[PDB]
Amino acid sequence: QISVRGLAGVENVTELKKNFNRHLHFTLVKDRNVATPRDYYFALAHTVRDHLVGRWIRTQQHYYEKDPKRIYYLSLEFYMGRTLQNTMVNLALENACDEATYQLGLDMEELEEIEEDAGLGNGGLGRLAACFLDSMATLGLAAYGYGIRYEFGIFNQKICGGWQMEEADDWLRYGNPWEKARPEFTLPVHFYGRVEHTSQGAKWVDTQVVLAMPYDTPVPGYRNNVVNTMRLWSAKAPNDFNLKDFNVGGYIQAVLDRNLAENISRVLYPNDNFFEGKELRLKQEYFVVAATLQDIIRRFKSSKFGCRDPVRTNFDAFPDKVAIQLNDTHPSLAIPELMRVLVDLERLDWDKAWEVTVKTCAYTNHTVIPEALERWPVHLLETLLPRHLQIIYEINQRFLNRVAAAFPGDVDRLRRMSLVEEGAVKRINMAHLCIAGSHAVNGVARIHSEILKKTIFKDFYELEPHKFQNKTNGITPRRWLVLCNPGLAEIIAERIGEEYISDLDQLRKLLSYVDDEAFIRDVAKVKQENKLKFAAYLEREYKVHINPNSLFDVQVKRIHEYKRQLLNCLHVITLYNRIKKEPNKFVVPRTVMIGGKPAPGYHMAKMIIKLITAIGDVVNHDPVVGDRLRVIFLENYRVSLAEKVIPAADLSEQISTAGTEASGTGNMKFMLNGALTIGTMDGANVEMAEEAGEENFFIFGMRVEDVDRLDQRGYNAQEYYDRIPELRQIIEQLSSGFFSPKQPDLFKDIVNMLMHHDRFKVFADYEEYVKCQERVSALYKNPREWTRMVIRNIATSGKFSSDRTIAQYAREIWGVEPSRQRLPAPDEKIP
Amino acid sequence: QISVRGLAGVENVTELKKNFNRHLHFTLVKDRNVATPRDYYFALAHTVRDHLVGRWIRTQQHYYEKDPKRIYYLSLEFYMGRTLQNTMVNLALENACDEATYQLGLDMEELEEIEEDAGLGNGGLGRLAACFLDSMATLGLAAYGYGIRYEFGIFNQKICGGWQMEEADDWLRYGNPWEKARPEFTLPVHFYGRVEHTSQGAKWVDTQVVLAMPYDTPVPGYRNNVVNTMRLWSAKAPNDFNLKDFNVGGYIQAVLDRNLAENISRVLYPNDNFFEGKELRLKQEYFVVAATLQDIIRRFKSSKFGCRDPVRTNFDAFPDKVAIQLNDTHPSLAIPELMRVLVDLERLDWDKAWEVTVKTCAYTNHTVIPEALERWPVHLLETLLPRHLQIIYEINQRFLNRVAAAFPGDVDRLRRMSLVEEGAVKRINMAHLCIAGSHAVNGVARIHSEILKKTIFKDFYELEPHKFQNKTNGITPRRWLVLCNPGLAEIIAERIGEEYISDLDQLRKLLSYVDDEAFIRDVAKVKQENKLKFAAYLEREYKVHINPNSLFDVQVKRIHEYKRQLLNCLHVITLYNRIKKEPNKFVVPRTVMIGGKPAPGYHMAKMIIKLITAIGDVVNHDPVVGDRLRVIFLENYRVSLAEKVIPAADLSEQISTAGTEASGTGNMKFMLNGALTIGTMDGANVEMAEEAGEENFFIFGMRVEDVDRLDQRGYNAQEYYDRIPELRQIIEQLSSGFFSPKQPDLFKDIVNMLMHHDRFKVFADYEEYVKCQERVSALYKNPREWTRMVIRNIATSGKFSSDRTIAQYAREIWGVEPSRQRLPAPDEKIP
Ligand SMILES: *Cc1c(COP(=O)(O)O)cnc(C)c1O
Ligand SMILES: *Cc1c(COP(=O)(O)O)cnc(C)c1O
Ligand SMILES: OC[C@@H]1[C@@H](O)[C@H](O)[C@@H](O)c2nnnn21
Ligand SMILES: OC[C@@H]1[C@@H](O)[C@H](O)[C@@H](O)c2nnnn21
Repeated sequence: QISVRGLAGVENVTELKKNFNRHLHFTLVKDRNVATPRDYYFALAHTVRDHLVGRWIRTQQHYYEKDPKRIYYLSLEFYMGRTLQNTMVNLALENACDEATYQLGLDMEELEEIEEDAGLGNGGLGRLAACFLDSMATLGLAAYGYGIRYEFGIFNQKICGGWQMEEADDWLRYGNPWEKARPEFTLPVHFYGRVEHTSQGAKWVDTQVVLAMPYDTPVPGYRNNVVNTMRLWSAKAPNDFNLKDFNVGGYIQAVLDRNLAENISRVLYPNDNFFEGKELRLKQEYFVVAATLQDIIRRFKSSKFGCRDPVRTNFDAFPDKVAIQLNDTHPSLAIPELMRVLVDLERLDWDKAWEVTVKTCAYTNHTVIPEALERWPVHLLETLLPRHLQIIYEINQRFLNRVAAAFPGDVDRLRRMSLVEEGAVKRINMAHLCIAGSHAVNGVARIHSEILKKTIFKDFYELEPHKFQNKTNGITPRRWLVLCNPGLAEIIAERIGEEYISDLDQLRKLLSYVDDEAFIRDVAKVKQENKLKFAAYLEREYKVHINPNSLFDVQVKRIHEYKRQLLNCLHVITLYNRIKKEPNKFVVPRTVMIGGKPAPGYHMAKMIIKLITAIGDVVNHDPVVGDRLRVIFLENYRVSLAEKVIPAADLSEQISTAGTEASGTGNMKFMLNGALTIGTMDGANVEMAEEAGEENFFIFGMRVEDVDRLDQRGYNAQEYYDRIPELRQIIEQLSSGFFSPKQPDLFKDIVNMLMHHDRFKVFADYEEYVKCQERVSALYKNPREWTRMVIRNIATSGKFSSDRTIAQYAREIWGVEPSRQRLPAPDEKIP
Repeated sequence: QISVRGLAGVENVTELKKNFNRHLHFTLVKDRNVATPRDYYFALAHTVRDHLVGRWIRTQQHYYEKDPKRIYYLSLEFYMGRTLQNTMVNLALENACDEATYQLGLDMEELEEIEEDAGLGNGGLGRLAACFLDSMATLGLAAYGYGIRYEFGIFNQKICGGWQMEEADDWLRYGNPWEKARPEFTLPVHFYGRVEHTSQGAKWVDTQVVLAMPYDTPVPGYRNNVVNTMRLWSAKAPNDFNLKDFNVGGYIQAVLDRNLAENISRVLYPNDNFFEGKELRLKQEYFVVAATLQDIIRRFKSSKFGCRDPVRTNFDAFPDKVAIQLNDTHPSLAIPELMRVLVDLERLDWDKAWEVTVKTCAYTNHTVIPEALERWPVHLLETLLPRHLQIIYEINQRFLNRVAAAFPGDVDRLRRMSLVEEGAVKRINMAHLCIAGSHAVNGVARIHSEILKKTIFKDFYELEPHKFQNKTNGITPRRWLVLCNPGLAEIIAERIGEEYISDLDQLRKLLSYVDDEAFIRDVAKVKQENKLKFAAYLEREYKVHINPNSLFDVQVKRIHEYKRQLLNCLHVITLYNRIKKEPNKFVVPRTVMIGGKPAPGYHMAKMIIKLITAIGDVVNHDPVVGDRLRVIFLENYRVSLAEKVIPAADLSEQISTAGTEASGTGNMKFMLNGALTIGTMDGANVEMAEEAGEENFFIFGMRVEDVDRLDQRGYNAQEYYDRIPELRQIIEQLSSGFFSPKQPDLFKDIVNMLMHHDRFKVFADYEEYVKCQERVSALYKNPREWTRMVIRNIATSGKFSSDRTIAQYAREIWGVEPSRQRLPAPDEKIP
């Protein structure tokens, strides 16, 4: 066998080679003698896409005949990655396409590397939305993902001289085989304008019009013939006023200025956990909300209502036919917008319209760090969206009256709960708009949802306890096991079968093989094969050598002070310093690989990439160190690079200050792929250690209590400097130019910060972190017992499947039951 | 029979219905129950496009194995119109697709109306280039059309309140089924920068880079299996410097500013016979030249040279493998650019490089009116293209030295011939660069090429007589007979066969039926059927009724003072005035239809559209006139509207002041479609009257001699005003608000101009024009004898085929022999 990537059947390997040669000639208009690997990749992309249009068309007509409650997942980010392999996995096409291209004389693997990632996300948030869409289609949900088809996704990172250089991601330069533009369904979105209060309504008048044109991408569930839809809006100028708001300027200039309306979907904002209050961002937020709500209401007005049902467009059943989920506060304008359409256009009374709005909306909060929070200045909302500010003031008015009635006399509560923040500039607090206008609010890991109830939304929890929930994040076992680690999925499937791919709790059955000797050597063999293949990819695409027999220590995630790549840096420098001190003493060899992108304006995260490259500069060229220690910055980290490094890791760094990483999902990916975790009791590390047992994890540090104790006291970093010689030695190395010789003051900003303004108190966890790291090296030395802990982690990772998450969203927030029932075939059909 | 639009064969009607249902499902991802006519149009467009990719691939590999001399036709305009029907005509698919969609229950005609015109031209020039491409593919020439893929072609004209309103032509909103993007073949184009003169060369340094990405459209010859290529460049920003010319500005802003480089192909300049010296226009001109020349040289470096031939890249054979034709001076920078690449990059000596450049280039001049002429200010060329200005100064230097040697002492000649014009601003005269750097210069009709030799390029003709040629324009019989007038092509084909479609001189054989009674009634019957169908289309898409039993008097062309829609206006007002004077006197009924677009800044042409609508306002609502006279402005005139009005015309207006319309091609279209011509002895009207006999035409007016006599004297329009009461009456009607009641001064600008600054002396031809118009009404009254003159014109129109024009370009300028040999089948094949 190759692996169990499906059957390579006789009629179907021949079917696929026929269609591959059809598309190269008819679609690509190339012949075999001028086709490059890229043309061969497109011939394949088109042949696999033909296998899901049958199922797409019949999944959509099915939701039309039966009319289930529809789930609208609204996100400004969807981080899909590449879609050829994933689509072959979900349709069971992967071995038939492997044989078929083999017979055509091509390497499928070589062609899969040609696909550009769809990079429409920054990281965690965007990828949670792509893992969610996979699980909704796998669980038979009538679900729709909605977002912006950005033409430039997250920048490609280049390192020049150790510094990040950002360059535009032109992911569409060659085309996207997977979208279907739907210009028939373009919709108008209004901006600026003013409100006339006339007789039987307010009206929004003298608005600028932008057209939202849809592009649909298919989302296939795993082996069940459901193919749901991701619809992504693109901005288009009208050809009228963007031209005929006549009377000199210039004709050519009017046409060139069209790219003013079309700039709304041009580029993703490259910030992860940081709010920039730019007008273009708010235009992006209103545009995906306005266009999506029109499409939603349009579908509901057909339903079985636009036939009969009671007969009246009674929006009373709108919540029993519509669930819209808000992915963070970025689509929060869906609350005042659903109100506007219903009061202003459909003419419902306010209070009916408000009951229908809270009953269909639900809000997911993703972080508690204050600079991530949206607080949009009122003059901005006032200019651009004047009806919506009025609706926000009226919602506020009425909500604070409920607070006043329940907490009579508590005047500080009222100022603390207001959706309107007074101050220098007044602002609207979008998270407050979202708790007031949603029937459910949830965090993303059990400790983060407890921190919401206890600290940041405590007033809101005391008011309406029944709204706050938890739904711990997950990861999809299809890309994150079966696709990136087929060998591990194989050796698992040999022992327990293939039903675990859509039932990840079945992995508990591996616990019976924790003492099976053939299993332990197999598990250790695929990890070694992954390490060898990544070690190779590295000299191929990017390198000057590494050693596959070392511990692969990796921390790959966005560069932030709260995720503390700096604490990892302090640990690498220690290791170096100890082996400069005792050169001929044995130490377990490590390749520590750190990678991630910094948002362009985040000066400290840019300085941290520069420190990591400066350490590898020194460490990787010291001869006394030899191959005992290598430090590597993993360039342009993205979804496809994660599918290559996470199978190859031995140790996962999940080192954020307790209370700052709300969940994390990279931690989950590493746990089902055979890495052991070194982490703090933060986010979902706590539920993972509870699932594997704390003995099967390396936890260290401060807990949330201890962080708050320290903050009661006052964190003084000099106390640590003064008491720990190894820590002291490192800072004066940074401070004197040991690591930056030509530019000795270069790192003074990291030193000054760590010493005087460290928000994430890197020094407080340093002692217990280098002690915990001594413990993992000790165990790496006992291969057999490292692999049995690995086994304890894999067999215990099934809780962290996004199928478990989506089934709890479905039941406890959406009111819909998941299915795992194969939809009636693909079978051809024309009606 | 339906007509002879090919066979509707059994295996092939079934082949086409299979493929139509394949594309609607697999390409369009629609099913029969949600498909609109537009989806049905795309299913068809894709099924007919599959039939020419076989022939395209094998026509191109054929020119590769046999390696003929290649003809590069460089134009900034290609006015293609719609391409579904035209492609069905050239592949003999039209009746099989008619039966196939009929069986599917659809009307092909209804779907053909859904296609948007490719409007990448202003009129005459752009359409001559589309008629040329058809004839080169029909004559087996290895020819390539090269231009800019503008994303906005010529604006769509809207009339509000009688005024033209321009709106952006978003022809690509729904997609173009016919192009194939070729992003693999993107090429760099450089701008700005500076020149370093270093040791063994000048170098062009610190340039801004724009990428030219190609899009190929197929050009099928008529029924010969040749499918040539039209390649159209699109501008794309690099993702490097258009981003990493680093150091603050803003990351988002850098990505948004990409549409600064991409504005180069955004919109066609909407000016016909008028030069605007805007920097964006010159960027458009360099960009199609730079990118095209790279592709040209790239193809030549493979040829049989990049194998062996002598062995050295001896550019000596470049003229024997390459012909590049300059369509007007818009690609004139192809001369200094071919020099730059050869001296600066390929390191040929100047004089070898100059001999190779003049021997491969040829220039077509299209007009003598002075404001149409390109004279680019030197500070513009100096900034943007500094190497090329140096090369232009060196070419000038050397050319004037040849003039000095031949005309010793003639110092005025030298200042008159210079490519550099001194004055207020120095300018480069692009037409002079083109005669100096081309081995052939030609005009477009016999009198226009005589006017070039006698007036505008007289000095150049005395210097190098052997360069000046004539190549009278033509029209393609495939769109302009067979496609727009199938009934006329039928009744012709009944009598003489179908070989005339690629041999239009065979139409002379209709002269034997000028007295055949069945033929005369047939010819009269298709004209009546065309008139009925256009009269219908009109109430459908646009109307409030016309009478098909009147003479259809039409003048449809761009609005210009030289084409004199104003003289036609004077004639309509006369007719009205005479029948207000004698109400109960019979006059032959006329529907006079005038249509065309005005360039946006051309205030007088905009005022002329407004006069025409103001006349129809009055005339079409006078009850005394009844249906004896209707005046209609034919909105948004373009290629597809021409295919509908020109079959339906009885009389063609070709009324420009002698010496101003260099050729005209609308005049030709009307002559093979059964309209009689009222015209002056201008452009190609002279060769048409010479071909049908002046008895078979209505010529009037001043000849060129008489225009110059009048200009020797001094044209005084008041002399006409004073002597012709009917003319006098009209001007005081204009002047008093008879035609503009609420705004009595509205037309004072037309009056003031006609009276004091008429360049095209509208009043001098007025008497002989209304007398000639009395003669055509007299003959319309004798139906039998109108149709025998019509017959004398049709049978005599074969000279005016673009197949005759291209065969004289081929033989007398390009050095290649036309073929009419069917290329070896389409037959499948994979190598
Ligand atoms: C999963 C993923 C993330 C999230 O990882 P965390 O460690 O939770 O921050 C970010 N980026 C990429 C490319 C990922 O695949
Ligand atoms: C052929 C054509 C022209 C040229 O007509 P002239 O009468 O020579 O000016 C212009 N516009 C359209 C749409 C045409 O088809
Ligand atoms: O919920 C998905 C991820 C969480 O796992 C991260 O911990 C948190 O920082 C975040 N912010 N936005 N999206 N996310
Ligand atoms: O050659 C094609 C046509 C001629 O027929 C016109 O008479 C002339 O005004 C023109 N200018 N540019 N292109 N053209």
